[PDB]
Amino acid sequence: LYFQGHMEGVRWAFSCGTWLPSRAEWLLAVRSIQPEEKERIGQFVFARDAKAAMAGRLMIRKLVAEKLNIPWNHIRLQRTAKGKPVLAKDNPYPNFNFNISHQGDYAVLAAEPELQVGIDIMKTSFPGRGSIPEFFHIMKRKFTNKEWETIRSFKDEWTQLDMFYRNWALKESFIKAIGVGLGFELQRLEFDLSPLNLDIGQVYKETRLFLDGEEEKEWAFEESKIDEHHFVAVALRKPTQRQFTILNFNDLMSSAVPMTPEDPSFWDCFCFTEEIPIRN
Ligand SMILES: CC(C)(COP(=O)(O)OP(=O)(O)OC[C@H]1O[C@@H](n2cnc3c(N)ncnc32)[C@H](O)[C@@H]1OP(=O)(O)O)[C@@H](O)C(=O)NCCC(=O)NCCS
Ligand SMILES: [Cl-]
Ligand SMILES: [Mg+2]
Repeated sequence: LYFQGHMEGVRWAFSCGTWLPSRAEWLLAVRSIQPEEKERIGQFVFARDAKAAMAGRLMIRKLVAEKLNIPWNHIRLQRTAKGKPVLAKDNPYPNFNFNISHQGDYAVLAAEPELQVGIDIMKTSFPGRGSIPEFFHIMKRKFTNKEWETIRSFKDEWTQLDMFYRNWALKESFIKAIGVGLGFELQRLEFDLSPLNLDIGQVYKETRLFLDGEEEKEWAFEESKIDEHHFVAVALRKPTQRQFTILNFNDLMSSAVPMTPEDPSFWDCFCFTEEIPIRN
């Protein structure tokens, strides 16, 4: 009917872990977000967390600005009672919605014009305390009997770890899609992971979810490895390229404009993990 573009699904990542902005670039970014979000970021103790959260905000603003054609300074983002970022009530889309996650060295965003969307990123890391088996026993309540049988079916304990983190990202993607936050009973959610082995450079779409013991055929999941050690899961509730495009700071700043005045307190106020021994 109209001479107009139609939004497709968006899959974007940003390497916040290797982002090293100058001071002017950091402070410009701080100016380009909402005041209450800026306040929230100014209270993180560590730089890597401030950087991750900043990246998430800028990705969400670039999304709305460029896919909904709303001036950056006119984007009004809100949060549900359970913390979930949402776009304030009226674009022309049936169910425009978006979700981010930030873990290890990356921020990731998924968005969709109609499908309800959730995302999680997890990095495989050896346990901070105790053996792998002790970790699995501490974490027992998060996964069902059948999910544990799959996780523990590999001979290699590290492969079991990968599989643990993959199943975690999958469940958290579902939970984030529906916005319930904390307290969802994880025993209710049973994923049947397929295929068993994932390589870099493909999106995989065969995993299925059973909720309260019945297959939820209206939900689909996309799984990929952004690198050898980071797993991403997108959950979607009812010509497609679904690989994540990795953006840089310049791309985050493409439609950005300052919204608050420059704030020098936001420079030189964070700790860095390089200053301490990583333990736990
Ligand atoms: C926020 C939550 C969903 C996950 O926290 P997390 O893993 O530390 O955070 P992630 O980086 O993956 O995602 C955080 C982002 O989600 C968004 N978010 C916040 N609340 C949300 C909610 N209730 N629903 C969906 N997204 C939400 C925010 O944009 C947040 O980024 P920000 O803090 O920079 O604003 C938290 O509610 C939670 O841990 N509950 C689920 C626990 C769970 O069941 N885990 C799976 C175990 S197998
Ligand atoms: Cl913001
Ligand atoms: Mg998470």
